[PDB]
Amino acid sequence: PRPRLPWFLRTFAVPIILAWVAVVAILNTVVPTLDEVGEMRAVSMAPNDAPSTLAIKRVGQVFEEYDTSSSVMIVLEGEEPLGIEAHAFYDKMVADLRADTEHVQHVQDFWGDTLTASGAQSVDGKAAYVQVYIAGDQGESLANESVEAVRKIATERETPSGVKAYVTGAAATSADQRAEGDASMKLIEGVTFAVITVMLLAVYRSVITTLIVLAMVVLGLSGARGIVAFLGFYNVFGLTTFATNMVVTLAIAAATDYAIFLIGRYQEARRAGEDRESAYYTMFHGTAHVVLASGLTIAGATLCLHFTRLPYFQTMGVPLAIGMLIVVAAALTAGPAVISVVSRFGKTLEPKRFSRSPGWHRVGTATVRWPGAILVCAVVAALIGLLALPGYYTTYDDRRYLPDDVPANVGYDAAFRHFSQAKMNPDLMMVETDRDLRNPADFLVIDKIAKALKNVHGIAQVQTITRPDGDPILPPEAFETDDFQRGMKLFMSPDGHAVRFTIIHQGDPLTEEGTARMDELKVAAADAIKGTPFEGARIYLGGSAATYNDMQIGADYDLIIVAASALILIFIIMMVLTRAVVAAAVIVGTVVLSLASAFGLSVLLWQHIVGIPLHWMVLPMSVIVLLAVGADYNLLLVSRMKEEIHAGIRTGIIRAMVGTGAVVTAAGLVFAFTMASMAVSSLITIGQVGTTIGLGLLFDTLVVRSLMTPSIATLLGRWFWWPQRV
Repeated sequence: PRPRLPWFLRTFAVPIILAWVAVVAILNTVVPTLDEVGEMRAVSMAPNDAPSTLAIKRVGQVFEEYDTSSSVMIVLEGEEPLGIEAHAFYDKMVADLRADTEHVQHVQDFWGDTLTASGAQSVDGKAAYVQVYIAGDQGESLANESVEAVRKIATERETPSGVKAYVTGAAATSADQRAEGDASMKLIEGVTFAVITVMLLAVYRSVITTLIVLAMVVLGLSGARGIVAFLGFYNVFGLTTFATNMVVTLAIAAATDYAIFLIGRYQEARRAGEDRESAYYTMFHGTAHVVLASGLTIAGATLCLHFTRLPYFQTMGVPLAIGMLIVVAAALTAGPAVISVVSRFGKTLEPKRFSRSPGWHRVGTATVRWPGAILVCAVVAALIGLLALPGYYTTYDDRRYLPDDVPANVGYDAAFRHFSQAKMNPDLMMVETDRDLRNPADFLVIDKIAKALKNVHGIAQVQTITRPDGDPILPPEAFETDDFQRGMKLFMSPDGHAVRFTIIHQGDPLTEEGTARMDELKVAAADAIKGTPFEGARIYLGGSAATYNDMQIGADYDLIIVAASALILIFIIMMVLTRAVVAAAVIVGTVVLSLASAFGLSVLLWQHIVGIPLHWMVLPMSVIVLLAVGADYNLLLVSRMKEEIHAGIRTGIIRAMVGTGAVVTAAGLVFAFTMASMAVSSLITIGQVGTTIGLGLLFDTLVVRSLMTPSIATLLGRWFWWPQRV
């Protein structure tokens, strides 16, 4: 009277294993490697409706210069002040850049014209910079290719002695970030596998069992990689560095956890005295639903990213869910098949300890005897991490999160050695009318607008037609001058319908004060256009500061939406499986409390020890994984409690603690260490995400699963399983 599903998985184990291996091999061989697919299918990091991107694109369209939103700055640095040779080299480089229309779309030559030459040259005179609008939006593969082409054009040429060109900028930073993440993914995988091997040898103390678990992990990881790369290659969805790295790490960790659960339950059945066939059937009956529910929870939590606004999270959503589904399918079908096939030979999967752990029994007895005090202590420990909130802050520049030898970092270092960050991050503001503004009164009004913008606090320079370098030059004889005509061509649209101001903020515009300055600039422009024929003009404001403001707004909204959706979906899944509202609520609440400790530990590790503030993407990525895995562990505990409750509530809790003590502890340690192994990446954002998830899962395994959940269960008693009667 064996159930049909485990019987089928056991009788046809060899065909199932062969089919899984063949499918995974086909997926990997037919389509290129995941790194190449991610490079080809990289997506822009800014939403198409972002105000900054729209403003920059509108400026490009109006002036008939470009249709992109990505600009890289080429900085010429010299050991001696630049002169005739440097100018000739710069002119040749500009001509070559303009020749390559495939990648370069516009070159804002300001050092060339004597009208704005002083603006583009450093105070010491040993350096200069030129902005280049390149094809493709920041982040996508076309932008990376354009950055590489610009860098090749600038560096690979005959340069004057002591003069070097560096291609810095936000687009270059994103390209180098993607390159570093893709490069470090291999090292992440290697270190993760080494850590997993060490942990498995420690847990099982058997080389054969470790090899079996490693084989299952390799199968699951390879399947997830193959399907993700296959779908990405055929343009089903976009991919990012974070998406690929998290797919790989989560696949490895989830496969290892599922294998640990199955093998631990099988070995517990063996220790109970059941034969190998009966042990396998007991293992399946006791862990198949738990593994399926845990995988569905992880997949749904990851899929919740798909309903965000920022392109990175949204593009990360679907691939993670698909990969988790593949890992679960492999674990529930190839898992038991491998276990049966292996256990049919010698003393392979038979346990070596053949003894119980008095520590877990003692912990269970203590938790049952004194639930209130243990619960209070666990809650206090979880909420201690809230102390990191007052000191918590984030930065948006990615220079800190990349290695110094990175070309973008070298360019930024040279620029900051010779220029200020405000100049390297100018803010563009276009005022567009439906008439021609090439009349002296309109120029007076434009100068008034520029003065209004300068009056705003933290506004260092306002370059425009009336202020080519920020210093004002108005008879028509001024118009008759050729330099004024060139300035009009540079700062006004070909038809004269629009005028663009370049605003350099005092200090650093990439701050909260910078956002306030942006808002005040919009207000000042609106005030200036009042009462003038410019009243109907539309105002667009783009740049690095506006882009980072949009990123901040999107990050906040995405964090809120992701947290809410993940909580609701996980609660629904746990309610469906456990058939108890109170149990699911307890699981979700305990993991939510663990989240605060996770955040506190991560902030303490990175801000106050390493010295690098958490990236603006770490928390939304880490929240879903922490919630899913903590819910899975509490689900294991609750499921075993439901199985053992027939002997009594407290006796059932103690038996659940004993049975699922070592297995879930080993699984949690393995998952936490696999996540923490991402810290080896050169990209520091991925390391922060991995360390945050690892710390959170360590706290959940040590405190939440062991103490908080059993204490809450004991205190609730019969009400823990409401509404179903016990």
